[PDB]
Amino acid sequence: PQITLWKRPLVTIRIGGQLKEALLDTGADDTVLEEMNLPGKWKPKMIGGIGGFIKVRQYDQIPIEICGHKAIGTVLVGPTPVNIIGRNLMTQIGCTLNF
Amino acid sequence: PQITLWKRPLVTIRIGGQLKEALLDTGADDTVLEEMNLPGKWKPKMIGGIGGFIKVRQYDQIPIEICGHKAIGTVLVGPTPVNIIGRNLMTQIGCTLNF
Ligand SMILES: CC(C)CN(C[C@@H](O)[C@H](Cc1ccccc1)NC(=O)O[C@H]1CO[C@H]2OCC[C@H]21)S(=O)(=O)c1ccc(N)cc1
Repeated sequence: PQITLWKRPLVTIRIGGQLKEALLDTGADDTVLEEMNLPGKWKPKMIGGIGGFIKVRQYDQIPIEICGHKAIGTVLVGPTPVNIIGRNLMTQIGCTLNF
Repeated sequence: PQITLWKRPLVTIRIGGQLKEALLDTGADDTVLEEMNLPGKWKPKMIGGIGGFIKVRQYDQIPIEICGHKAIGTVLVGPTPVNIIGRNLMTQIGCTLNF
């Protein structure tokens, strides 16, 4: 689809058979989701945002379906103000900015 | 143009005598620029992201040129680590997300 920006670009995602709302975030290198359980091994990591650094759990090769478009990649789980889909996954689903 | 998300979507913006590199950021409601001493009335605000909040100065009706495209609107100014072009000005230069 084409998504305009007068409203937040919130989309429904599917991850582990759960439906969640996430923000398509072109300013985010990484995908960061609110606290949730994901299976498999994870690595402790730290990332920085506008307000400082947080601790996250890094899960690799996680499938997420974003508006029915399939991605498989790295998901960070931790204290984010909102679920955000970053460039790592937006690139996989073919997302570009256009003006 | 079409801006790839393989890399951070940095573009050149102008605000007065200053040329800056700024992210086209769909996850940012409002434009926030690195510390600079703009003229005019402003109001204090706190904006929040990953890591917590920063204090900013909200200036209204500030003209900014984004890759040659004219915009005018709210510009938040404060100790952000990166210059961010938010939705408020992206809409004005015709910017959509597409996949
Ligand atoms: C988290 C969002 C809901 C809001 N953020 C915009 C976001 O695009 C920032 C924009 C951003 C970018 C770099 C540094 C600080 C903020 N990105 C960000 O935190 O991404 C993190 C996840 O991937 C990593 O890559 C970049 C930092 C990490 S925000 O910067 O906090 C923000 C909040 C409010 C406004 N008005 C403007 C910006």
